[PDB]
Amino acid sequence: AMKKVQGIYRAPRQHWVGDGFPVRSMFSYQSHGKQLSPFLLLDYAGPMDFTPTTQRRGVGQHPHRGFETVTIVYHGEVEHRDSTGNGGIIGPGDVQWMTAGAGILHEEFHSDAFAQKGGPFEMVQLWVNLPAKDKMTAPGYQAIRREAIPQVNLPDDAGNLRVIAGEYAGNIGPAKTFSPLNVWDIRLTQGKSCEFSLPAGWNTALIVLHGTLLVNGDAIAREAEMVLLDPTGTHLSIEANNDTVLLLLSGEPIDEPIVGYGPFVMNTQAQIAEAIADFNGGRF
Ligand SMILES: [Mg+2]
Repeated sequence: AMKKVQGIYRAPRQHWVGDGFPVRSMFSYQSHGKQLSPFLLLDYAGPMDFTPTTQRRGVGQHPHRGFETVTIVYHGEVEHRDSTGNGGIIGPGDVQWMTAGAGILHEEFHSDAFAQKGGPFEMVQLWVNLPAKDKMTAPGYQAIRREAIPQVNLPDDAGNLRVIAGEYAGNIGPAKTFSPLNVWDIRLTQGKSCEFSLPAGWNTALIVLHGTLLVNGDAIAREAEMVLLDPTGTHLSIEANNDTVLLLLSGEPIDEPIVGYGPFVMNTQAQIAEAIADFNGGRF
């Protein structure tokens, strides 16, 4: 039962989010919500080399409600601060899994050490929706160190797979999840292939960061391109026509309505108009 390729998408125009994040936006819920549940958004920042500066490049403080933001750093360093009294820097290999939930107020920027030295900068920020019963859950954070994320070798010297969230071959990703899903960081060596089995009905997407991937023997994906698969199927194949770096996102759909606006993604317009009212008063 092959997870058919249902769509493949060319690389978007890169655009600036603040002054620290040059992102190519892979998908957004308003057109991909039903298709990609539980995932809501994926920004691919960089790769871009920054020079030394005294500036603090990044994004200003802004609210979030009703979902989770995941930062996956490949190069560079980002400090995050949230109103839950929390903070910290996330570096190469590190992951942060922030639950905004009932409401959070965060800014993210280049760490002071990265500002001083500069260098290559590359990361992925992913939005993960919450079940309706947890939309007003308490905001929290998980700082996950590179050393805490499994790194399995694929068979036949095909490359690596890092389980950020979910499970693969008995390795449970360190990221806690309200909903069944996988977030996999895959490195694949040229001329090697691997097959995967995934749950039936799980919405699945592949995103190539580097290299040239052959998907299901049918679709060729390249840098900053997205593969959207048939959820009904159960298995999957990838071959790297070039040394590839990709993300595999899968997950059990959340069969609940999505009503979102900007930084608020809720279930009802009344909850959206409610969030816009809570933020303009100062509840956040
Ligand atoms: Mg944010």
